[PDB]
Amino acid sequence: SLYKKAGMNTYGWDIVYGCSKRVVNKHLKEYITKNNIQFLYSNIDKKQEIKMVFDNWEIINGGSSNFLRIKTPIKEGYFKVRNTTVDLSGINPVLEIKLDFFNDISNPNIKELKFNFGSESNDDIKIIVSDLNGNLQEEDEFYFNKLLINAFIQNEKQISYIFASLNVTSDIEWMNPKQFKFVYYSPTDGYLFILSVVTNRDISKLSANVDGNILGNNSEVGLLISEKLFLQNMVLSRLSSNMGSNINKNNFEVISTSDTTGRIVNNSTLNWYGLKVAALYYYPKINNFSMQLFEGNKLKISLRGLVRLTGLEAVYSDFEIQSINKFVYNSTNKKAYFEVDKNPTSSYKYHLFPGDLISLAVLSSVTHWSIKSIEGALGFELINNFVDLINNTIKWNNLKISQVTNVTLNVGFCIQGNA
Repeated sequence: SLYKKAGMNTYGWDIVYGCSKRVVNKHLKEYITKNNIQFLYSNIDKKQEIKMVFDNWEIINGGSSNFLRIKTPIKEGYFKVRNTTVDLSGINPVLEIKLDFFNDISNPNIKELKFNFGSESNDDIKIIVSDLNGNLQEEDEFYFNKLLINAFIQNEKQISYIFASLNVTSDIEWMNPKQFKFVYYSPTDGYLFILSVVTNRDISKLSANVDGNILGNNSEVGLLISEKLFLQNMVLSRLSSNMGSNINKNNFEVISTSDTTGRIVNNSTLNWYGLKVAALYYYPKINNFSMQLFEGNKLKISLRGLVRLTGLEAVYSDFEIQSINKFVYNSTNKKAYFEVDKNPTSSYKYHLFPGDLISLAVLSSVTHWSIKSIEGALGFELINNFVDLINNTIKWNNLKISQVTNVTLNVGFCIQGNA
């Protein structure tokens, strides 16, 4: 449990999803251009008006927490106050606008991450800089700031850009999010993250800490699954794939060591398949089995068992095996698997009548074959459904991806792809 922080970290969350702002900006720009967004606001009693036709909206770094920082360059427009009109062509404001997850009234099972403009009684829109180009000053700046907010709030219905769609239900049930937060992150580009938990546990004490390495190797899209979810949903149903028909998922379980970590144990005797040694078949039994993450990217497997001589069951061996099995993702054939240990360790104890050399020779062979059989069977393949995983819950701009680029095990399990 000491090595919990030494690899990739979900920081107490279950599944973390990320997208590059470079990717989002592409779609946001298309959205602003295609819809020819203009904001008007008028107040005849107070003799004020404003018109803004936007060049673009562009996300930039520096956004705090659950705000995006954005530039909203105005290509043309004006405001008018005390019989004075001010030209807004070439004015380049920097705002911060809150994102929130919104309900869809005809579908409880999809949430959408969108801009939240709030109201005059909150700060869901903040003015960072009135004009990055330095053209507004004094009274002009003061009135512009007021009228900009007026115009944004009044024209809130015009902006429905979907940053991400979130599926409450899905084909991959173990991913279904119960609670979720948005966080913007600035790497040493910029990253938009959604942090999720898949149960109703208390999140009020979790921070908005996120591991920027989720979008490492210049990845466009990524996700990080907790150690515990990886063990439960990717390892538990595959570790016994080479152990024969009598050893299956139901013989094992995950022991939790925190909300986000755990290890795997057997819950019953593991009845190995029959092994033919000379003329007879022999049936090893594994009584204790443990499996935990080791050095972030390996499984350390410790087990104890015995094997009795068929037809002479009084004669038997105890054995113990310790195997270290490294995760590999082959980027060519798309297989994700745990390698067989090339240098496993073992020990054994024979139980034989003193001086019985015949039984010794038989037991020696049976014990060796049993240990080698088990050692060779401890490596196994994951099901590669990684494109489906990255498309299951969060679709950034409601778009699916097609290409996974990297798959890493480092405490958490990280799938990265192209947008």
